[PDB]
Amino acid sequence: PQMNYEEVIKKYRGEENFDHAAYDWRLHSGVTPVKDQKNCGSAWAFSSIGSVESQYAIRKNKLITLSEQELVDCSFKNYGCNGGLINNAFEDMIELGGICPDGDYPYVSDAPNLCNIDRCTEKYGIKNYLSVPDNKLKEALRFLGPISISVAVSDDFAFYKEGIFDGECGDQLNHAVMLVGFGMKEIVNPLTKKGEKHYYYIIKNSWGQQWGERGFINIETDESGLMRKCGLGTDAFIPLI
Ligand SMILES: O=C(/C=C/c1ccc2c(c1)OCO2)c1cccc([N+](=O)[O-])c1
Repeated sequence: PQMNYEEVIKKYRGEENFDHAAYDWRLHSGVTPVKDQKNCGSAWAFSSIGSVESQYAIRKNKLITLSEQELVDCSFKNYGCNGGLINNAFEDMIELGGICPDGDYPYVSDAPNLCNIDRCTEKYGIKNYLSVPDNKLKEALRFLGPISISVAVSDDFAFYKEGIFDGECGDQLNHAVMLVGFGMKEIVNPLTKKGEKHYYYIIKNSWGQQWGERGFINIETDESGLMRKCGLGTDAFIPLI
């Protein structure tokens, strides 16, 4: 079973209020390096692993890079390079008794590979995972950390280079990414000649560092963070170590 969000957020937030404007885990030792999935539909493994890596960095100040390949090979609830679910991934991490660091189990993508849970002496596990309600993404980011989220990607998304992306959404939820924070940029309109506050979510994508902004993409949101473009965060899970 998963955990109750309201019971967990009471524990990590308390009564403490926060700034809805800008916050980014990359600046507070909460975001591990950007990785790549070449010719493989294993985003589900990159998105969930990365969230675990983040929790070790946040809760234990332990930078550990874990094996997506072990998840691709050994996650039996999911279909490696054919697609999977973030929650099933977390269920299988618990069942497997954790994952080997990617130093002991490297990523070989679509290349055929067999599952071997004994590639290392010490595995890195999780206690459980939590489902984040679509209206509490900004609060969950701020007090719990980076979230494994689903998103609907369009071909325009693959052509993203910099700034904030909007209005080019996929037909269905096809990709798994990590929500690493939120921000705001005040921009004076060239027409009205008046200043406007432009809020955005900061997302970590597993398409290498050559993609977008150092492997990251900023997506338009509002001050509240209720605005979820391309169904971002429809599926929102955060592991707890
Ligand atoms: O795994 C993918 C490829 C992503 C990708 C990699 C490099 C790129 C790119 C997209 O655009 C430019 O360079 C990918 C993602 C979503 C859907 C499908 N699919 O055809 O079923 C493949």
